[PDB]
Amino acid sequence: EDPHLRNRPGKGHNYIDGMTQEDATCKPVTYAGACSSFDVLLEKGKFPLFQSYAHHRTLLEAVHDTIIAKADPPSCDLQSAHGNPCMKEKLVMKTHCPNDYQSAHYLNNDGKMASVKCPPKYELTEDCNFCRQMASLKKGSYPLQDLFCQSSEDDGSKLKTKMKGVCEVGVQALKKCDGQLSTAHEVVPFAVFKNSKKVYLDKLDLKTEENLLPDSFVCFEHKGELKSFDISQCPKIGGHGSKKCTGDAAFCSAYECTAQYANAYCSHANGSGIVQIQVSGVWKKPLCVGYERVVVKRELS
Repeated sequence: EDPHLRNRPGKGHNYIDGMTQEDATCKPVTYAGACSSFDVLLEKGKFPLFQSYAHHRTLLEAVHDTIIAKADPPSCDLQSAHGNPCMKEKLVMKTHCPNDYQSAHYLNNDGKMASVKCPPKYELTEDCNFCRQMASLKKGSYPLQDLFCQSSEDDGSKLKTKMKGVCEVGVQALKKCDGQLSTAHEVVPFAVFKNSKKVYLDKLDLKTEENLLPDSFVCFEHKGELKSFDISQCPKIGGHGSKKCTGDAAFCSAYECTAQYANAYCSHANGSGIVQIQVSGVWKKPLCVGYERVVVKRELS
C-alpha cells in the first residue's frame, strides 16, 4: 500500500565511497531506476525490520547524512595476504551474499560503517568472507544487516551490552566464563547510540512518536512519472518558500496548501517518527537499530 518507499528521507544517497558508477539512480534513490545497494532492501521478507521502518534511513543514507561515521579504513581488502582489519568482525557474522557484488557493508562494533571489498572483477563468495573471479559486477554494495537509522543527540556513553547468561556475542566477550559453554548462530537485535559501542540486546522493544517534522513527509512532483521533491521548498503557514505545495490533512495543518497551483504534493510518511528503544529498563533514542546473525556462546554448565 505504500507507493513512496523510494522517496527517501535526507539526501537519499545509497552508494558507498569508491563505487560511484550507479550514482544516476542511487544518488539519490527515487521512484525511477535500479540501485544495487538499495533495491534488495525492498524484496518482501528479506529485510523485515527495515521494511517495518522503511521511511527511516538505510546505513549508507545515514553515512551520507553524517549520522554514522565511516570506519578507518572504510573498506577492507579481502584479498590481502596477512589480513585486513575487518576479518574478525566479519567472521563471527553469518551472512549470505548474492552473486556479483564487489562490496558489502556493515555497522561495526564501534558504531561506524565498515565494508569488505574485492578487486575488479572479483565478487564476494556466498558467505561474504572471500573473493573469487566472476558477466559484469553490480555497481554498489550489499547491506549485510537488517537495520534502520535516524539522527540523535541522546548520549549513550553509559550503555553497554547486557545479555542474561551470554559469555560472547559476536566480537564482544561480556564476562568471565570458565565453564563449558553452548554455541549457536543467533539473530540478535542491537542498537548504536551517540558515544556508545554496538549494544546487543536480549529483546527488541521499540516505540515511535509520530510528528510533523520534514522527514515525516514524502513529497512528489510530476516529471515533465513521479519524482521526489524536497519539502524544505514549501512555505509553512505564515512563512515563505521557493515553490508552491499542497498535500494531505497533516501537511496542510502546518504548511500552505495551494491545491491546483502546487508544484508538488506532500503526504505524511507511513511509519515515520522518532524511534526510541528500551535498553536495560530505560528508553533511549538510538542512532541505528538492527539485527544481525552472529555466533553467541552461552553459559551451559
